[PDB]
Amino acid sequence: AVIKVSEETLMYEVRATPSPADGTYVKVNPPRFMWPDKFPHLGPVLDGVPGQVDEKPKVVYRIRISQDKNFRKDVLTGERAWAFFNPFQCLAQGKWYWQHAYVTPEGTEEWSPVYQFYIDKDTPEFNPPTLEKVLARYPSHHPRVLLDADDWENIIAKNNNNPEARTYMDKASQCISRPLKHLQEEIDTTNVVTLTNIVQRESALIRESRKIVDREEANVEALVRAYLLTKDEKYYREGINRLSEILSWQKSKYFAGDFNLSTLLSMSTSAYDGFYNLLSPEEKQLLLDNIRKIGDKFYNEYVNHLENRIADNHVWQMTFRILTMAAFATVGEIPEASVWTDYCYNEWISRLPGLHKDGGWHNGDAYFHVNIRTLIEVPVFFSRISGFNFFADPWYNNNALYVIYQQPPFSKSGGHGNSHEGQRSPNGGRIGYADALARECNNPWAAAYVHEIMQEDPDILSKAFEAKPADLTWYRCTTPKERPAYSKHLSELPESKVFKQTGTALMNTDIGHHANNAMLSFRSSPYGSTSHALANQNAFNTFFGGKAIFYSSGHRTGFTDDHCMYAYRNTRAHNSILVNGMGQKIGTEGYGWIPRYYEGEEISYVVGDASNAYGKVVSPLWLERGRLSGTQFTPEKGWDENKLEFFRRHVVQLGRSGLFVVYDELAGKEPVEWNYLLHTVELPMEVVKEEGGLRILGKNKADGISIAHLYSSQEMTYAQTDTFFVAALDWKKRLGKALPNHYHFTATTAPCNKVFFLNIIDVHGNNRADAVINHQGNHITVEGWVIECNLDSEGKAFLHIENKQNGASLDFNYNSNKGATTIVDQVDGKRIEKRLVDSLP
Ligand SMILES: O=C(O)C1=C[C@H](O)[C@@H](OS(=O)(=O)O)[C@H](O[C@H]2[C@H](O)[C@@H](NS(=O)(=O)O)[C@@H](O)O[C@@H]2COS(=O)(=O)O)O1
Ligand SMILES: [Ca+2]
Ligand SMILES: [Ca+2]
Repeated sequence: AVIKVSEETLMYEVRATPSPADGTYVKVNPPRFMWPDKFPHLGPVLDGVPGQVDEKPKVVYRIRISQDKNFRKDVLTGERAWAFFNPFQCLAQGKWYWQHAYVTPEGTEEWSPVYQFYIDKDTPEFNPPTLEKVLARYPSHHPRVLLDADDWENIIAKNNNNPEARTYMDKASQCISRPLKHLQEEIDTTNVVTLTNIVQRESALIRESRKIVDREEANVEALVRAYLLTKDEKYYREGINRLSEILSWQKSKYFAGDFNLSTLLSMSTSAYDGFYNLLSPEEKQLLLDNIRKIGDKFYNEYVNHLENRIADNHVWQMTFRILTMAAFATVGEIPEASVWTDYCYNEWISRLPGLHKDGGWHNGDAYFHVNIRTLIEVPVFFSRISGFNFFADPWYNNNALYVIYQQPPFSKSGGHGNSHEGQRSPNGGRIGYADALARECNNPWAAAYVHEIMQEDPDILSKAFEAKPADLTWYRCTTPKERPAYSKHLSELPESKVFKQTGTALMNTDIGHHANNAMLSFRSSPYGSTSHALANQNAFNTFFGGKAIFYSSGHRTGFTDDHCMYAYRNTRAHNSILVNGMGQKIGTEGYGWIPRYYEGEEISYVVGDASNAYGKVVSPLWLERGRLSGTQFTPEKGWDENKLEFFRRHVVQLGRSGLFVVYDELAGKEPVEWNYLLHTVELPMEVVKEEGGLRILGKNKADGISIAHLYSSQEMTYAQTDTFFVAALDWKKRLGKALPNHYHFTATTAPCNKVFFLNIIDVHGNNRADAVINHQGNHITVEGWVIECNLDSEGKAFLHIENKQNGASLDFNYNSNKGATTIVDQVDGKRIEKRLVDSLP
């Protein structure tokens, strides 16, 4: 029942294995074929500072696919400049064989081993049309990307009475005859020049230049759309005026980072497609010169790189969509765009949207939003030009649940990924996204999220959020789809949701009534702590009424700076466990996973395994970032030789009571001191001895309470502090100072090879008084729950929880259950029994 994983990593920064995997049943027909590059390529390690980069040869691959193992009969073949292939047909049922080849510059083939896969009668079909079909019917007229010329007059008429459309003309009109100065006059470099660390200095230059570029992009895009909605050429004249000035900034020493360059490509695409029929020969050459130059630069960066990165952030967020639209804007007009369209259309189909197929966002709460326009605009565009529904990808309906559970109405987000602490309430961008999912997928839960939130806040779409990567106003101006009618209520959702592949879980007592909702989030993820993800495997957070109590601490001050590495990403910042003060490895190697779980009604359950997440940092990507950034991955900073053999954290939701039980199994290869952590981010914790353990009271500045009743198989000492491991200096801001302190509780055990912790957490607000924990009859009772467990370092772990009155129970043991967890639950008046065993992700 208990699976042990012995892998150095579960996910790879750079693809190491073929998909579909050897001997597997594919999850979709046709399969999406992908394989590692002949010359595996990590590429630049940072936006501002590339680091050591290898050559990336142009290459040719081949593929053959057949139910005939000797590849003689009915063989599908392909040749590509990149390591992915789409058959564009549904394959027959049964067993299949395939292999891919690298073709040397001399014409020699290096064939892979022959791999096998199976197609079932049950295998889902998701078969978008060939690019040849799409281009055959693609019109040569402009506009054809921002909208279609045939639909132009209708879109104008429909928006004459759309108050959302008025904002473009208002914003654009402010620009007219209002000169834009040159970059060097608009930019603020007064902070940049004070910085001596090159990663920080270059990062700040990126930030300062993007401030100006992004401000002006909003102007240029408003000018293009104002022209499309009115046909008043004053918007064309100023649009060309303003864009010409921005383009002239190209070669400035201040014009830094790839988003700025992609922004030039994007605006050039909008002005070219939108103003096409008005362009003078010089204006057209200007726009086309820049499309060619910048599109070629990004294609050359992506190819033999993007497709095999675990995820390439700036590309997935904005930059891929931007090449896609530039390619479809100019296909048939410039030769280069044939290659770009081929690449982008196939790469989307190959592996997008998303990384985790359960719908979770790998990079967490904040960065999800930076993908919103990409997640919607690309498949909307592909769908209308192809006549095929790209939203039939099951990821979208799965992602709808992530949107709701990860940040319920008017609620603090669950606490994952860089900048998680700033996500306090669903913003207009998130609402615009759920709105699109509701329309494109006819998803009643997404519809409920939008309807119930707009009921309380009618103006939410117009509130504050970063427009550049997330604003869907233009989508709303141009879609012929209406919002579906409100049907399901959020209150009809399951109390808990587990994302097994993402490695996260959300538990709620009242998700459909946010102000009364006691909530716990959990992470133990195969993605580890690379990219924007944190080193928080087996970490939980708690919330009441949509405000956090026990919560991951620290501030997002950068991407690789000392505060981030030592006090924010670092395991010491989170509600998890340290080993002799040492934390989880930075990178994909610091992974966790969720071996078993149960989403129920009277009881819910999730387990995280972080047994392999600790030790020395070995990720070549993060070792290079560390070298460049001045990071020290040393025992003094929190990383040392691994001592951890086993770490499972069992998390039990006690129905809708607001009570959660957290039970830990820990084993080390030698006696160690175990450090049990809790943090709060508004007010200090209050600690007192309680029976044979500790009571840790957390509270926020509002109604929120979370009380940990913590027991261990060993004697514990404790301490609290207000200080971060290193100051949260906001170095990115002019005269930036230290950001506000948080609060850090640590219980430390006597040295031992094995330890168990029981933590009964009481999460509530003004809805009820604290729960009373009774220590009677050599077990523990609370509100009709009886809780028994092993708190004996020399005994076998077990956890037995039962509410006789509600008919719920959970039994984890290594004796009669043989490592399994058995559940009894009541769902709609029916007794439900489950036996849970481990499964890999
Ligand atoms: O949009 C982002 O993903 C992002 C915005 C910023 O460029 C940067 O954040 S920061 O202000 O804290 O520096 C950060 O960019 C990363 C990016 O995510 C990385 N992509 S990855 O290789 O897939 O992980 C990579 O490009 O490095 C960037 C930072 O470069 S730096 O600014 O020179 O330090 O996140
Ligand atoms: Ca992201
Ligand atoms: Ca995270």
